[PDB]
Amino acid sequence: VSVITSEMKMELRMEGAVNGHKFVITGKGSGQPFEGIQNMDLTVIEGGPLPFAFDILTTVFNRVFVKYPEEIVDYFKQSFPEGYSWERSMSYEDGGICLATNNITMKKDGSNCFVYEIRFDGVNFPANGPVMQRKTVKWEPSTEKMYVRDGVLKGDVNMALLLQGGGHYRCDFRTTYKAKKVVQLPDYHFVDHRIEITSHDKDYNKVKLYEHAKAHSGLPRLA
Amino acid sequence: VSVITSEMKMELRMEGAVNGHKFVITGKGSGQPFEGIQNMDLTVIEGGPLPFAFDILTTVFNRVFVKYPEEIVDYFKQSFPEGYSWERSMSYEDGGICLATNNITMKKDGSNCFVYEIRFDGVNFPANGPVMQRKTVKWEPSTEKMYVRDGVLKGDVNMALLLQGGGHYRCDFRTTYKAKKVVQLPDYHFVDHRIEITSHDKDYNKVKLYEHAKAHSGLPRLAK
Ligand SMILES: [Mg+2]
Ligand SMILES: [Mg+2]
Ligand code: NA
Ligand code: NA
Repeated sequence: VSVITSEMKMELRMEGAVNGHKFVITGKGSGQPFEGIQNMDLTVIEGGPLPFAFDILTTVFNRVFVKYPEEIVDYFKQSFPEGYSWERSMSYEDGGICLATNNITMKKDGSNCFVYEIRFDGVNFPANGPVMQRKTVKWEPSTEKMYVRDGVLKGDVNMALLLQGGGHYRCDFRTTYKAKKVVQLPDYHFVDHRIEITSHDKDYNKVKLYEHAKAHSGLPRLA
Repeated sequence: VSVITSEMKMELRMEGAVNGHKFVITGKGSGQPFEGIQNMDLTVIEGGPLPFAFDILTTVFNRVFVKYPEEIVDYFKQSFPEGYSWERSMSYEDGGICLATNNITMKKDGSNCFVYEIRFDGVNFPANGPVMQRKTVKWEPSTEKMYVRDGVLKGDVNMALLLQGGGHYRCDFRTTYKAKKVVQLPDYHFVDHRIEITSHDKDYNKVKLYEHAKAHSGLPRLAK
């Protein structure tokens, strides 16, 4: 049985470092779990102005916000109220790499609100690279491949940051999702994503985010 | 000019998390920079008993402790007293991966003491893997390849953890060393290493570490 409802909020706190630069970011928002859409506002409270592209952080700021077809098992909506946590490695093509974790829980006061505890760490970003030089434009939409591995769920996705001077900067995501309780495991499937920074101030101390995501079973064999 | 001396101590604090498990470790020791040997004692002050193999942390607990021949430029001994920092990605063959940073400075009192500020983070280690199951024996000795890249120094090394059930568990290190001041840059070279946990209690809350390292320019082209 799922305790998820049509309108739910989320509050989060991210603590991290990129190339040794520490920072803390908090955020709050709301989303529609069954429609796979969500929005939130982020605030850099420590470490601002960030010397790296804010885009490397956006996919860290919850797969519960995915419209899952009735025929596909929803690993995430089943996990609450206890929740789940996830770990992820984000390997960029120029050697830069980031690791992140998010422990997601649900308030039991009936406020239909998620709480995220996030850690983000990145190293080896070249000084003249698009991340440290903040030359990224956005993440392109993507299709994450979901598959079970040793009782837990893995999600792999080929990501790409569109660059200001044109062209793309690739990053490979390897995420492991871990439900805090026993839930039904899904068969191999996909989750299409489209994340966007809808608004931000000059130094990205204030950022508005939006994401639309929908799960599916791939292209039908019949045209 | 180098301010490095024969006998120097080091104090450190490591804060980190592995698969979401937080921990804090402090340590203190002493070493001989010119001889490339050092020893230290570590204490887990938070997060114990660690649920993962302590070995994944040992190479994070200073390339100043390397015997450098006179012919090879020593990027590290040149950097002090200001010091240097390093960043590293440690990619294991089963998908597990750790990132670490170490900011190294020298005491402000002439006590010949280094101070390390360390952050360690690892994720994606399989529950049944040698790290989470603590089936590692030790790191095998290694040879790190040092090369300059965009004004800073890179060090890449093929590492391997000997496992209890025999066989090895490979990890590829990618380190970037950044001097806090302008120093002379070295030509491509190598640093041989041999790190070992010389003593530890049952749950590794207390650990004694030793490392011997020496730089060189590779095998001579002429045999004999
Ligand atoms: Mg922008
Ligand atoms: Mg042992
Ligand atoms: Na399914
Ligand atoms: Na040299």
